[PDB]
Amino acid sequence: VDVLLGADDGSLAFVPSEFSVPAGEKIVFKNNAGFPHNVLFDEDAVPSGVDVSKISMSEEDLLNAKGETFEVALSDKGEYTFYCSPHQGAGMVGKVIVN
Ligand SMILES: [Cu+2]
Repeated sequence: VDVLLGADDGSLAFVPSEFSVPAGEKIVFKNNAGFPHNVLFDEDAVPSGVDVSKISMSEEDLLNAKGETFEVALSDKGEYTFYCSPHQGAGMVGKVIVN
């Protein structure tokens, strides 16, 4: 499934902000507008047994150009919160439900 980083109108949103995916489907975060963005998972809001380090960009690593991607596949079922490091305080956070 593709998730845009930044709305076309410059909003600091993942698009979609919430969605479900079957376990193991590739999620393609696609840099879109209103850079820089990156994608990390919140160690306090993922299913028990998930290691966010394996599924998160390094916080120091930013996507500054349209069409860069960050790709991840989530095998454990449950709710995960992801966020953009530079924009976390501006509400650029999302939820994926893996089913
Ligand atoms: Cu961002």
